Amino acid sequence: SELLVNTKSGKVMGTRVPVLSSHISAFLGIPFAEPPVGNMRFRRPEPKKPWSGVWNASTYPNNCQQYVDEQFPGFSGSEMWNPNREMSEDCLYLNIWVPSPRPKSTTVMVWIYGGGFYSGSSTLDVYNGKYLAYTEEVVLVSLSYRVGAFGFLALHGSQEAPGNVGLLDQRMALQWVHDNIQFFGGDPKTVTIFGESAGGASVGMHILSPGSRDLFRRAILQSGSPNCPWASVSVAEGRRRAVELGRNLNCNLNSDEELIHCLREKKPQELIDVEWNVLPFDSIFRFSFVPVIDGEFFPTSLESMLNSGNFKKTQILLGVNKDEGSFFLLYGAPGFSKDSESKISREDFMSGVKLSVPHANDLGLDAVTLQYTDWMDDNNGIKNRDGLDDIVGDHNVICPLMHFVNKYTKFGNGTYLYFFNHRASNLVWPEWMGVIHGYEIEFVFGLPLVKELNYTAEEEALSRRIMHYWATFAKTGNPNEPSKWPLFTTKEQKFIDLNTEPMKVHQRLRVQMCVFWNQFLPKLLNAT
Amino acid sequence: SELLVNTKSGKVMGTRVPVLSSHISAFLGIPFAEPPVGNMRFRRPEPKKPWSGVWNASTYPNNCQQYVDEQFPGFSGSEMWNPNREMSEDCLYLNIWVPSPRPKSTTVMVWIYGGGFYSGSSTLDVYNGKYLAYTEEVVLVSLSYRVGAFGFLALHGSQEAPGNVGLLDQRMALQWVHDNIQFFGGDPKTVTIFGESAGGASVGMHILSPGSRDLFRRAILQSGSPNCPWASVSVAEGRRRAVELGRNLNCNLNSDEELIHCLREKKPQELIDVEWNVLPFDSIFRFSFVPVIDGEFFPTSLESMLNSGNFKKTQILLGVNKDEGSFFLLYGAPGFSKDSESKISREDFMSGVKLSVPHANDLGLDAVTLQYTDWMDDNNGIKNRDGLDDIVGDHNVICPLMHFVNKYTKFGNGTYLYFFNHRASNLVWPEWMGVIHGYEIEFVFGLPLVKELNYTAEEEALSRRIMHYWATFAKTGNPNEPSKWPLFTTKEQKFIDLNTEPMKVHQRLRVQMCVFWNQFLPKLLNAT
Ligand SMILES: COc1ccc2c3c1O[C@H]1C[C@@H](O)C=C[C@@]31CCN(C)C2
Ligand SMILES: COc1ccc2c3c1O[C@H]1C[C@@H](O)C=C[C@@]31CCN(C)C2
Ligand SMILES: *[C@@H]1O[C@H](CO)[C@@H](O)[C@H](O)[C@H]1NC(C)=O
Ligand SMILES: *[C@@H]1O[C@H](CO)[C@@H](O)[C@H](O)[C@H]1NC(C)=O
Ligand SMILES: *[C@@H]1O[C@H](CO)[C@@H](O)[C@H](O)[C@H]1NC(C)=O
Ligand SMILES: *[C@@H]1O[C@H](CO)[C@@H](O)[C@H](O)[C@H]1NC(C)=O
Ligand SMILES: [Mg+2]
Ligand SMILES: [Mg+2]
Repeated sequence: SELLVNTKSGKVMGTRVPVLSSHISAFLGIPFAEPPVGNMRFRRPEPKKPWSGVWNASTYPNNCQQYVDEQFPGFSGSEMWNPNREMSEDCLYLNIWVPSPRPKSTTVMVWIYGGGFYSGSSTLDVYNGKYLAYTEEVVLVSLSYRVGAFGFLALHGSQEAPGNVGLLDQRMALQWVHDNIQFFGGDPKTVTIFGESAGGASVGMHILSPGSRDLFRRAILQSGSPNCPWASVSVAEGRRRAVELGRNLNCNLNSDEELIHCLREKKPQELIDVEWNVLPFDSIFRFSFVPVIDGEFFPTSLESMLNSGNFKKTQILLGVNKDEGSFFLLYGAPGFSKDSESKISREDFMSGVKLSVPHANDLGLDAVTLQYTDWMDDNNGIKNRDGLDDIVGDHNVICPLMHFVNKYTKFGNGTYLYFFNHRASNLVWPEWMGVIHGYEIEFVFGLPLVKELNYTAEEEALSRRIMHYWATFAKTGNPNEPSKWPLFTTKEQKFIDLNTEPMKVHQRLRVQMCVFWNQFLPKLLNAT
Repeated sequence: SELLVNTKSGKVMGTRVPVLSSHISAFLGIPFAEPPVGNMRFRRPEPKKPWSGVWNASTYPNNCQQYVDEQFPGFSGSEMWNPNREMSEDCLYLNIWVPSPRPKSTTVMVWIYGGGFYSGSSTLDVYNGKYLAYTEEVVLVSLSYRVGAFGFLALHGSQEAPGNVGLLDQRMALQWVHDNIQFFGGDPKTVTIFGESAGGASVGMHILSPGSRDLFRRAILQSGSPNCPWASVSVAEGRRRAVELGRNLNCNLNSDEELIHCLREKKPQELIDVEWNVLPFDSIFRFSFVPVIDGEFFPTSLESMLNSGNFKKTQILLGVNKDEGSFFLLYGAPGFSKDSESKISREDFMSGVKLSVPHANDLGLDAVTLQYTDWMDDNNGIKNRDGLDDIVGDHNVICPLMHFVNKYTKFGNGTYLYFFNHRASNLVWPEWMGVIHGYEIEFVFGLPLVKELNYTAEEEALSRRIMHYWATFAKTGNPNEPSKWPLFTTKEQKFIDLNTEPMKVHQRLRVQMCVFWNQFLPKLLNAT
């Protein structure tokens, strides 16, 4: 039977799923690690012990324990990211969508979800892989990994909570795909990892980590890069946050062993209830437990690895969306609200910049404010609102990604850069938010091809070309089918817009602002 | 006789001069101080001892000793600023153009020439006052003052070379006008001092100096303000330059008395031959001997005087030209030449910024470069050339003037701001220079009304409205004849363009760049 597959870990039984008036096979909830529960909480993952009998893979697995968003109870724009399955620390599973009839050796894509390293699920409706698998004839995999303290609490030097274990979860799933995807019809030598935001940062982290490089062929990064300012911390800051977490739960802090034992007896929700109290600054776009520059998973600083070409050399396809900052300003900056046009006063602008660049001294905050203010019209509420969206987006997503692409391209084997700027016709978020962080995903997973979802015919067509660009790149290392998406080069720096209008090629994506964020401001903060 | 005038210092005999097919009286070369020669070199000026008999005032006086421009021998654009009379340390004289028949009590305007405080003459063809006196029926005075080391060598603490003596020369001429202009038909209560560049800085310095305020009624400043970065130095820097001058002439440096005695035995040209060797940095737009913040002529720092309203409160009319930096870049920055279009390489741009902001550290030079570079097109030769013109102009002329007008307006009694951007049809300087520092003067003095000079009929008309705006302001404190030039206010900050097109009103003259030069960069250099 097409729904039965024997892997090196055991037999697995999938289920048939309807898709656009046809059907494909799905193997949901395949375990790739031992449940990281009890004394295994905070530990590196262990491979799943092989099982006899048939694993029932007909239903989605539990989602990892995480902070649930209650900012807009019941609002769909918000609920679409929340766990849609019961949460459990027993959550290390992966999902596979396989074309029917079963391929022999086809292109494989493995999705890594985002969620600021503190949330995320492989089971969300926007990540349903049946459309992409079906439409492009690829074997589509979505993995999962521990988030929040469970995935990233780091007490460097300790073997019990070393940090980065969520990244090791991703790697273990990638090892499992490398070892077993051939049985599902996938070519393990043509595995493309792709992910958005913390998932895109994760993809870049596997490109950098010597221990992950050999497990995949090429990479796609959507609105995230490894060097994002929110994506990692030093071992000293990670240690400081772990100790502050213990301090919030009245833990014995005399030793790492004491702290970890205490943290392991707490129920999951108790850690989540105080997770946000350990940030060092009042800030937006900063998350508590994230990857640590540890000397193991990351051998040296990310910048020296990038500078010296110490990373996997292959082809990459990546990009950003037009209004990367709006989501975070809505959730945490003064003056923004979901149901108003959010015109921002001069004062709220200044407190927004302080929140956006938490690590900056006063001269630094002045430089940002000067750079983003139109001084002939400084009380313009729309301009201040949009200026803050650019500050947040440029500092946290865009300029770090432009820095990564320029460093990468010098040693890589092919780069394709995009700028996604289509505002979905059925977007439920207010107009002032624009093209929001995360909202290109639905186009990548082909949701616009299902009628009940209400997209325009042109949005369906944009989704189909994005899916074909992504799958053709996964297959060949070039999104173009032999109107061209040009290669991004060190000299030319070309990229394309991704929207419903005829393709336009541009150059040096937000260079002006990124020279400020990547070269000037760090020099300024260093001298002062 | 209309050409005979008896003043408190003695009788003076003028001469009749033809002007636009009519005639007026001129009293040229009237002495207002004792010749500052011999042991009087570097000393405060002494009032001219009254004389019996009739002073022959039919011809122009000698020009003060100064560095003569040989950068373009015989070229008219350059020669028009050079002394056109024999140079002599005996040069403290003033000139008066008087309408015919002689007025009883009319509006008086006193012109103070520029020349970077190191050069300048009251006798230049572009300063011929007959056209303005004639056309607007005003008594026009042009004074003179010592420049270079002779006017500004400063050994603070010494009474022999205290500094600022050139400013005291101007004040003495203003005292003479106050005491005697009534005899020539001028109303001493309606005296407007006006001047360009170092002459405009000088005008602002008399607005600030308690000892000059009472001598005039209102003021006009053209492309200069007291707080310009090149217009003054501390007493320590002035002292250091005087000692370096002596060191260049092998002077005994054991004491102020020794240094001054040595400097007083040198012929004028010997001091001028080494004048430029005392600048502290390789720089452009910096001059050796200039006003000193001494605690006497200037009681405290210029900024605290401006901040506290410690200055003459009256009406002011002032402005700048479009391309204030081009003249200085031509003369001293790499890549610029008089006979090429002067497209500037990225490299020459960077060495131009280093030359333009001599006092800045490397972070400071980076901030300027970032602010003026179009990073999507950084090798564009025209853009780099124009960017440098703006850097020089904004840092040295425009932003200091915008800072002065905003501080002044808070306490003043009426401000009128202009932006002169007409490129003369007969300009002999290359096109790339644009609307050059100093080139609005010919319009202010009405040269476009003389046919042989070859201006267009519209340029003649622009000159006539500028002359009428200036004289009406001198007369009434408002350039408008009862299409309006609006008052510049703290709230609105309006100004008008001055050119051959219908008047346009704008707001916040170069605010974006001036917030960088007046607020950001000084804070940056202070923190680093
Ligand atoms: C830095 O990236 C993020 C930080 C926090 C959140 C998200 C992030 O990326 C967004 C889109 C997708 O990756 C998943 C979660 C996001 C949308 C839902 N919530 C509530 C929070
Ligand atoms: C800072 O202002 C100046 C510094 C140097 C010079 C001039 C300046 O202003 C210019 C126009 C007018 O004021 C007189 C001299 C200038 C034109 C002639 N030369 C050679 C030099
Ligand atoms: C697999 O699990 C689902 C739901 O838990 C169930 O309906 C289905 O029949 C199961 N298959 C087997 C044979 O276990
Ligand atoms: C990628 O590598 C192959 C050889 O290993 C080379 O021929 C090709 O030009 C490279 N492509 C790019 C864009 O560097
Ligand atoms: C004034 O001086 C000029 C030239 O020096 C001379 O031609 C003129 O006649 C003089 N007038 C008298 C009477 O001194
Ligand atoms: C100038 O001063 C007079 C009174 O001294 C006042 O009435 C007038 O409004 C003032 N003008 C301005 C523009 O301040
Ligand atoms: Mg935006
Ligand atoms: Mg210019």
